[PDB]
Amino acid sequence: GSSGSSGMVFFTCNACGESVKKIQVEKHVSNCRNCECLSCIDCGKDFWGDDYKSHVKCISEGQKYGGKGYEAKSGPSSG
Ligand SMILES: [Zn+2]
Ligand SMILES: [Zn+2]
Repeated sequence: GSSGSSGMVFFTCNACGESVKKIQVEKHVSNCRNCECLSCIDCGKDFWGDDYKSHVKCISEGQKYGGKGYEAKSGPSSG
């Protein structure tokens, strides 16, 4: 990313499939009017609707521990 230095929260548009940053979201949405949910690759979390907003950092998240359980991921939208 053409920026002074690296170190920001990135996201993955589940609408088309592009690497959209936190601040980029605003811009992206402009073109992509199909962005419903977003995911953070930095740590790995799902943010439906306007949830990603709250997500400002990836610290204090016990994600590493766990994960295992079931391979299958795809499922009913209603989660
Ligand atoms: Zn998109
Ligand atoms: Zn994150």
